[PDB]
Amino acid sequence: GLSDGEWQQVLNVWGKVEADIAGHGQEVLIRLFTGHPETLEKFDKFKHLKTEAEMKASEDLKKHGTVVLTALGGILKHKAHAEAELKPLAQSHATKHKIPIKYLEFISDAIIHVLHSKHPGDFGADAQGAMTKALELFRNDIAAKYKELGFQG
Amino acid sequence: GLSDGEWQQVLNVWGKVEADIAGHGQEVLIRLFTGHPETLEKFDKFKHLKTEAEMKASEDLKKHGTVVLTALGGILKHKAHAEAELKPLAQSHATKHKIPIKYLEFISDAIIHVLHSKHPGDFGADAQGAMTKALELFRNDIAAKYKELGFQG
Ligand code: HEM
Ligand code: HEM
Ligand SMILES: [Co+2]
Ligand SMILES: [Co+2]
Ligand SMILES: [Co+2]
Ligand SMILES: [Co+2]
Ligand SMILES: [O]
Ligand SMILES: [O]
Repeated sequence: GLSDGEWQQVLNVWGKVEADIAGHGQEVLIRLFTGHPETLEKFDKFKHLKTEAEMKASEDLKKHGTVVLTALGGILKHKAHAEAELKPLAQSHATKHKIPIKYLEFISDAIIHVLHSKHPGDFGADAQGAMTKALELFRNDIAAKYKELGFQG
Repeated sequence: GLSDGEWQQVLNVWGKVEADIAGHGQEVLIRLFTGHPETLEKFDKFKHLKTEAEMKASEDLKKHGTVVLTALGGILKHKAHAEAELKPLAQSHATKHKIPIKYLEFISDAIIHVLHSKHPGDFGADAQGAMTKALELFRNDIAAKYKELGFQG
C-alpha cells in the first residue's frame, strides 16, 4: 500500500473535496456518465438523463454525488489511520523481533483460550468463531506487510 | 470475513478485555509461554522465568501484556469499524445494484480527473500517484468482498 507520506497527500486533497462535497460529487458523476454512458444505465433513477444540462439540473444527481464521496472519504480516512497504526508493529516484528506467523498463531490461540476461560457468557461458539477469524485477518495483515519488507515470517 | 454480528461479538468481548487489560495481558502471555516455551526465548526480560507463579510475579511481563493487548485492541476495533462501512457497500453494489469492478475503475478515473482539474496545487504527480494507489486499494477491498459473495467482479 501507501507511505504515511502518500496517505497525507490523499487526506490533504480530500480536505479540499470536503469544502464542496456536492459540487465535487456532481462533477464526478457527470464525468463518469459522459465518459462511460453504460454506467448511467445502472442507475434506475438517473438513466432517463440525456443532456449535460439535464444532469446539472438534477437535484438528486447532486445529492447522490454527496452520498458517494462521503462514503468513499470515510473509507479512505479509516484506511489511512489503520495502515499507519499497523505499519510500525509489522516493521518491528519483521526487522528487530523477527516473529514468524506461526508465533502470531500461537498468541492468537492463547487469546482465544483466555477469553474462553474468562468470559464464557460473552464467548460461546459463534463469538469464539468471530474472534478466530478476526485474529486470522490480523495475522494476514501482518503477513502482507512482512512480504513487502521481504521478511519470511 | 466476519458478518455484522460477528464484528459486534468481537467488540463486546474486547470491552471485557479492556476492563482488566493488565490481568488479560498476563494470562495471555503465561498461556503463550507455558503452551509454547520456545516463544519465551524472544523476550530478554522474561526468558529465565520457569513457572506460572514466577510469570505472574513479573511486573515487566504484566507491563508487556498491557502493551500487546493495547496494540491489538486498537487494530481490532478499527478493523471492526472499517469492515462495517465496507461490507454493506460491497453487498449492495454486488447484489442489488449489480456494479462490475470495471465500473469502480471508471468512477475512480473520474475522481482523479475532477481532483486534478479543481485542485492542481494539491494534486501534483506524487499526490496523483498516491490517490491512484489509494483508490486501487479501495477497489481491491470491494473485489475481495464480491469474491466472498460469489460475484464474478
Ligand atoms: C467510489 C465508488 C462508489 C461509492 C463509494 C458508492 C457509494 C454508494 C452508496 C453509499 C450508495 C447508497 C447506499 C448503498 O446502496 O450501498 C450507493 C448507491 C448506489 N450506487 Fe454506488 N458507489 C460507488 C460506485 C458506484 C458505481 C460505479 C455505480 C454504477 C455504475 C454505482 C451505482 C450505485 C447505484 C445504482 C446505487 C443505488 C442508487 C439509488 O438509490 O437509486 N455505485 N453507492
Ligand atoms: C497479537 C500479537 C502481537 C502484538 C499486538 C504485539 C505487540 C507488540 C508491541 C506493541 C510491542 C512494543 C513495540 C514494538 O516493538 O513493536 C511488542 C514488542 C515485542 N514483541 Fe510483540 N506483539 C505481538 C506478538 C508477538 C509475539 C508472538 C512475539 C514473540 C513470540 C513477540 C515478540 C515481541 C518482542 C520480543 C518485543 C520486544 C520486547 C521488549 O524488548 O520489551 N510479539 N509487541
Ligand atoms: Co467510520
Ligand atoms: Co454480554
Ligand atoms: Co487508532
Ligand atoms: Co496538473
Ligand atoms: O454510487
Ligand atoms: O509482544
